[PDB]
Amino acid sequence: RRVVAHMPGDIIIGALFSVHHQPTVDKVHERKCGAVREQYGIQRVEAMLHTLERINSDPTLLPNITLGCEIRDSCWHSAVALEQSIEFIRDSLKPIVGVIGPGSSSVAIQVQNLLQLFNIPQIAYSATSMDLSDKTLFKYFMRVVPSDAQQARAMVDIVKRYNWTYVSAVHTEGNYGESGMEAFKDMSAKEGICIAHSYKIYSNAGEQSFDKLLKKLTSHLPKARVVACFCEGMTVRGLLMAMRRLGLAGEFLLLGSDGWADRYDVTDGYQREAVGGITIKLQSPDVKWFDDYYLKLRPETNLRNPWFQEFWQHRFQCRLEGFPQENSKYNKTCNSSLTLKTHHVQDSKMGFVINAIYSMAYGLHNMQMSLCPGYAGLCDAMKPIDGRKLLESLMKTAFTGVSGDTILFDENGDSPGRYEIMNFKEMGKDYFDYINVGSWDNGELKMDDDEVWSKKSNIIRSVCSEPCEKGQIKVIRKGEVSCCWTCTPCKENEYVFDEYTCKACQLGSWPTDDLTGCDLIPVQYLRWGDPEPIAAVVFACLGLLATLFVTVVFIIYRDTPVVKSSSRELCYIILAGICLGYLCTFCLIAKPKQIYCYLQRIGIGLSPAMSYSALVTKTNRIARILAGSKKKICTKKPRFMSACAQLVIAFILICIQLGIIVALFIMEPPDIMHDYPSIREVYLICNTTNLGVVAPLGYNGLLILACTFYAFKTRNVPANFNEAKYIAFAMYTTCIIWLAFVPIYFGSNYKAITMCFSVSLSATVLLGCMFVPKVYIILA
Amino acid sequence: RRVVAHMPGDIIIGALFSVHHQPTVDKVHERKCGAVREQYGIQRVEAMLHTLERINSDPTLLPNITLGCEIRDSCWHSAVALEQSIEFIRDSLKPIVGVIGPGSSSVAIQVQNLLQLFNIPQIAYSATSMDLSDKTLFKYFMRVVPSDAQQARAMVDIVKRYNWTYVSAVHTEGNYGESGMEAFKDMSAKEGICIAHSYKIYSNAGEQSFDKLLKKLTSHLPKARVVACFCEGMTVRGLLMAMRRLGLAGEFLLLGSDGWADRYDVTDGYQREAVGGITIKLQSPDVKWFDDYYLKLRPETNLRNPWFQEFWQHRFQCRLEGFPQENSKYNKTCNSSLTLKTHHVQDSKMGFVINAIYSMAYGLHNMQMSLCPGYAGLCDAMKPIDGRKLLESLMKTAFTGVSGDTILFDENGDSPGRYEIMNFKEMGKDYFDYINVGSWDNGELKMDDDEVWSKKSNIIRSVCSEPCEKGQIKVIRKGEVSCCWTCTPCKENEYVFDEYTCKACQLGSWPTDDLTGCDLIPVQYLRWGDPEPIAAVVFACLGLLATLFVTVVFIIYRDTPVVKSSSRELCYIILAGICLGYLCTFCLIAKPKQIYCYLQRIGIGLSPAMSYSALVTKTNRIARILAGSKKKICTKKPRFMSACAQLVIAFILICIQLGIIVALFIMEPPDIMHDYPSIREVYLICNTTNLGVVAPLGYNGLLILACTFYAFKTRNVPANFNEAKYIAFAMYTTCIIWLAFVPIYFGSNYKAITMCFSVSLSATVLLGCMFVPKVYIILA
Ligand SMILES: C[C@@H](NC(=O)c1ccc(C#Cc2cccc(F)c2)cn1)C(C)(C)O
Ligand SMILES: C[C@@H](NC(=O)c1ccc(C#Cc2cccc(F)c2)cn1)C(C)(C)O
Ligand SMILES: *[C@@H]1O[C@H](CO)[C@@H](O)[C@H](O)[C@H]1NC(C)=O
Ligand SMILES: *[C@@H]1O[C@H](CO)[C@@H](O)[C@H](O)[C@H]1NC(C)=O
Ligand SMILES: N[C@@H](Cn1oc(=O)[nH]c1=O)C(=O)O
Ligand SMILES: N[C@@H](Cn1oc(=O)[nH]c1=O)C(=O)O
Repeated sequence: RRVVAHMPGDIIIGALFSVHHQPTVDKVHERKCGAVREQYGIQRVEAMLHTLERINSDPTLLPNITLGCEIRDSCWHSAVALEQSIEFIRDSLKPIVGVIGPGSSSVAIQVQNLLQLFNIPQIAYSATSMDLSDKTLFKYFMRVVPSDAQQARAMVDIVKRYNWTYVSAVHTEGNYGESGMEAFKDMSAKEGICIAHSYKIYSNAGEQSFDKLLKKLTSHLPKARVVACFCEGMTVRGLLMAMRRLGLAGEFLLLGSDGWADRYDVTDGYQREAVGGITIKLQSPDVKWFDDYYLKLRPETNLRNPWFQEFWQHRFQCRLEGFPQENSKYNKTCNSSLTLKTHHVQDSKMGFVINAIYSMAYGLHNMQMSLCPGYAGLCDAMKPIDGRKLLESLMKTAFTGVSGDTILFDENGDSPGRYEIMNFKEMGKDYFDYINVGSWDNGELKMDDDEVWSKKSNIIRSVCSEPCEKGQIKVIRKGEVSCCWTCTPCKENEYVFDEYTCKACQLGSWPTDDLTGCDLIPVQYLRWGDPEPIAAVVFACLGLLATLFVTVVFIIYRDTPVVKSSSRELCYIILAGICLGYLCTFCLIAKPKQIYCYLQRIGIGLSPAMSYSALVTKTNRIARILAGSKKKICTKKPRFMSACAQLVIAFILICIQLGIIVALFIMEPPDIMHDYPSIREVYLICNTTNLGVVAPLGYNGLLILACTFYAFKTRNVPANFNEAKYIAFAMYTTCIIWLAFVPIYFGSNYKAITMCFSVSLSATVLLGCMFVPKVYIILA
Repeated sequence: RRVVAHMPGDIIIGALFSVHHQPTVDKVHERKCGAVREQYGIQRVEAMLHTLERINSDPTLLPNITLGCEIRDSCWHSAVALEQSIEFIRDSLKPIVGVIGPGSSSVAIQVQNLLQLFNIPQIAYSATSMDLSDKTLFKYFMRVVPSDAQQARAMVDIVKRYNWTYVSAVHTEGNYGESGMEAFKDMSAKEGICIAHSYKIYSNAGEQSFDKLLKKLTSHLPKARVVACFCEGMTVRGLLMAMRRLGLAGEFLLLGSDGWADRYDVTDGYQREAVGGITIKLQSPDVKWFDDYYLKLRPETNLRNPWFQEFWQHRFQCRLEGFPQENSKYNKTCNSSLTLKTHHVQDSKMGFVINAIYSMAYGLHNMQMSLCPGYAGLCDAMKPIDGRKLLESLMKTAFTGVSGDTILFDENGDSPGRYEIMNFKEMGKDYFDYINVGSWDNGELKMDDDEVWSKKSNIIRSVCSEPCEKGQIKVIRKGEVSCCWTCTPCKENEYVFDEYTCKACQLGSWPTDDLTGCDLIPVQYLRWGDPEPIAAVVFACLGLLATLFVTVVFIIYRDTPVVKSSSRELCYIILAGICLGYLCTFCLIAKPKQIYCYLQRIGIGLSPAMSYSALVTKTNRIARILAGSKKKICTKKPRFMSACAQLVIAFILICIQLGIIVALFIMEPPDIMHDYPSIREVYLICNTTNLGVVAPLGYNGLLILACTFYAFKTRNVPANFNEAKYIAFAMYTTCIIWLAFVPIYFGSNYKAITMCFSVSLSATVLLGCMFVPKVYIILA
């Protein structure tokens, strides 16, 4: 059988403290537990044994009745604790009216499942998992500490404050670890946090298991540099030992939990691997009277604690010769100068144990007051202490704890509590310590980012991918966790609306500077100004000046003998054609509008006919004068009427041209098209079809052929300075110029400027080859 | 307080059967159980009570000693079962040497946690969770059924066989449901399957909880029509009741598990909502000798079963007034005419219970034979039966079960087993039943897809997205479950490398049909055929005919005064230049090849330059001999240069042209560029560049300018048939022929046909306007 601590009293209160370490992986079946514990063992045992004495001494609490205890060792194991609980309830098969629950959540659950069948309230001081908050399954369970829902919140707040996204999760196999990690995973995946992989491991696992776990952790080392540990102290210690073994000294950031807290026994010897790690600790002020009592304990006088001799020998490596527990393993003896003061560290969860004991005592006191207000002691209506009544009294009892605050239980049996954020840092040389760097209280996460990471240099944030949101590059997530993405540029034609997809502008638009919204690229027109249009306007102006000068000379030299052979009316039509051609370019080089491109077409059509048809009829006559004279045998042939015939021949040729232009205008009406050659640029012009520029042009070319043919007939006939010869050069040059612009026209969409220049050149060639004699011959 | 079945014996075997239903959500704390169960209760109790008597009667098994029992009710609850186990082990604090474990996995775990402390082996018949396979925590636990890993595999196989990807998961709160659903999730999400959402719910949850669960399930109804239920019978029944209540009668296909199997008590009354459900059932042949004992049981004679009278009154709604149990609740009495034969259904797992009891008996037999081979009975070395020895003997025992096969335990305490796939179908009008449609045995899923869905119009597949392998249209996953994707068509330019990306080919290439891969664009070279090149070569042939005709006429009249005006050798290299220019056409329009690639270049370089050189060297003399004649003061220097030096002064600068063209040539070898004008088409051309084409052209232009200047010097001069004027006009028109094609060349693609036309035009205009006149009347 196992040894237990005893204390006589009227009412007996059970206890389950992990005096010894958890059984090793190979000694589980034998249910033998390992070395003695100081913080979790002897300290808590002494704390209870002294708190009971304090309660007994106090008259204002539980008067006239003394409180006893039966403290048993759980060895931090479910199997051992269940055995001890069976020993507790053996009498029910002095009764145990209540127990101070074990530290572990899984162990607490196992013990509660047995205790609830006998109506024995259980108060825990460190059991934290959310699973114990279910009063349907755990009616007789209370704790003086909050659930680990708040702890998971605090951890999520920590990971979100430092912009850690691609973290890794490790938790101890059990109930505390499982519940904690589930809650953390939920609240982390909710906001924006992603887990590379979740790993689980027993505390008492071998070296090989921890090595494999750390290899798996390092499999994501370059990216996931922060590990979320909902792990016990032994799990963290095993991780540190693995880090030491395989040569990791600070490329992980361990985010601890309540299990780690500020325990010095999890980092002793392996400090350098755990430096920089952040842990969450339940806030509990150090108890002073407990220290005053504890630091004066000696093995010689302290008999009521059965494990104290073993602990004394284990702490100061020595053998106590005078007592049965010699443990001759240790070499040296224990001199009478060893004190517990040296290297004394009180456990963090010391206030909670005293608070739990006080809560049980106050519950009993309240129930005793409520049952028999008159009698001072154990009234007859209590001797069979009813578990249900005690539970009901405990669920509503309130008192002032050792810390100074008021302790009360909510509907779920929990108690209010706040957390302290501690960062493991190196103070000096070969001197590490836990430093308080923040707190968490009902949602607010106060922190001190100056103490943690002295320099802005903060542990490379656990990010699965660098921010791809810079410019045109777009985010594409693969068939993996939706926190890292491939960063790809989508073509500049497109713009990014969603971070994960981009679309292009329809036909005539472009993305803005920010690549959020098309900008409808500006339309380019012919634009008065620009070198080539200015040259066109200059040429048009000079041409118009020449035309008006020639017209002036003609309307001054009306009926001069020299100008009598040519048809005066027909020459008027010639000048009209030339002037209209010169006006056509002025109309054409401009902003396209309905009004402008209504009459640019009639210009380009009518002018080269209104001149060239009249030239045809003029040359025809001047040939008929000579061609008819070749025979000179007998010709009563006034077939063609001097001018009468010539003018109507004109007014029919020009009118058929006008008819064809009007038809081509009617069937194809002019609109202001916004033709899009490329996605880059947008132009606007009036709709021209192939027909609209090939039919009138073809007809004009036919007139060119007619004039040239007739000019070749007449060639070098003696005339007034041989004007027919001038017509010869006129038509030769006109045909050459017409043939010259074919490539540039049917090559570049430079339709407008080439058309303008062609019309101007054709006009100036006539205005030159003709009238040149008329300007200086008559000048003579 | 709770009743117990008894049977006297030397060795007592415990049992835990769920005789009554699970305590209701209100009465959990009072641990008062529900109504009686037939399949899971009385039938199993009677099975044990009869199989023990069969074993006792058998002389070849457990000889000379009797086997007793102590059957207790667990009410399918962990709290009640723990109390009953405490009652079991109270004697250890006649001992119970071992128990036949409870049906539920969680309940089995709770019972085992207590039993392993007292070395009491536990054999389960329906516990299936994987958690019980861990011998570290459950050393004294064995099962005659396989773990639920195989069950999860079977379910994954079922969902894989029917294209189901986007399913929803439900599991019962507990250990069986949790382990099953975790295993299923792992092996489903691993391979190809998707889960819309995983839901958990307690079996004894209220109507409201089931309503909320079904609302959440319907929230994904259009896409996820298959529900994977790793749920108990009561959970499935609750789901069916919810479906009936909110009028959901065929939307879902429930995929059951061992909990459902082919139980008629989970679908009775609510058949119409469960039709078309597929369930997995552990194969176990019906035990024939059990029926012949069970069907003859009557309440009057069966006194050894404490629950039999209550069950009799519950099954046939009647009050057995005669007996202590009357339960007035049932109005009518029962005549002595009701038999268990009517509506008799033996449960699926009757074979497993009998096999477990036989396993325990055979274990005891083997251990007895090993301990004392000589004595037949309870030898003195066996009075304190050791649990460890019994466990060791049980872990290696093998025997023949009721079915006929051999029952043995592996290292983990499990047993081999095969699964049977059952389908809930409507056979006839007002008739439903389970139909065996498949099996699963060590990864082999033999199904019959004809009995289920007797057509091709099966259940709408639980798929989130239709197969989007439609040509290009890639898949884009939107952060949620891979399963659900949008469809974007990817650009013609590019093709699909994988399902999730589309990349473009090289600078010159096209994706093949159905965008599968990539191909090479055929090179469409400038064919010897085609519309334009045939005209070009016709023109070249006519030009060459002109050259040979002119050369012939020159050879006919060599020393005639009408020809002997200038150096006849100059008007030999003129024709040489013309011929070479015409040959440039033939050496240009062809397949771009190494040889032709320099031939064309040397042609275009030398020929026009060398022709115009000789024209220059003729015209300077013909101008200067009369330029000096204009003044003629003395000018008695007939030589100057003149004489036959003309040929030398032409040839030196022709060699200069050859030198410069060789200079351009040495930089660029006659290779072929694969010019890419657009993404769609690929062309090939010679290695000519801007620098390699603009220098010889520029030099030739300089010669053109020089010759034009000299032609302007001469123009109209009286000589033999007036050569100068015609050649001057020829050069004038040539100057602008050289300029017409410039825009459509330097920046174009058809720069071969343009060259072909330009050289021919320049050749005809230079020949037809230089020699033609001289040879027009060459006859005279
Ligand atoms: C560019 C194109 N040219 C023309 O489409 C065109 C149209 C009209 C004229 C003219 C004229 C003219 C002539 C004399 C007097 C006058 F007022 C006007 C020239 N070219 C082609 C034929 C390819 O060269
Ligand atoms: C098409 C192109 N023209 C030429 O690159 C080119 C090169 C050579 C000639 C010639 C010639 C010729 C002239 C007389 C006799 C003879 F044998 C050959 C014309 N154009 C550009 C510059 C755009 O005008
Ligand atoms: C974390 O949050 C954002 C991430 O860019 C940034 O504004 C902030 O400075 C980061 N760092 C800290 C210490 O908050
Ligand atoms: C989907 O099911 C069909 C038959 O129901 C069959 O082609 C195969 O099992 C599945 N399809 C594929 C592509 O595997
Ligand atoms: N809340 C923790 C308590 N605790 O865990 C440890 O590892 N030490 C310790 O005190 C748990 O539920 O286990
Ligand atoms: N397979 C279940 C057992 N079981 O659940 C039911 O609903 N019926 C039944 O036999 C388990 O492993 O706990």
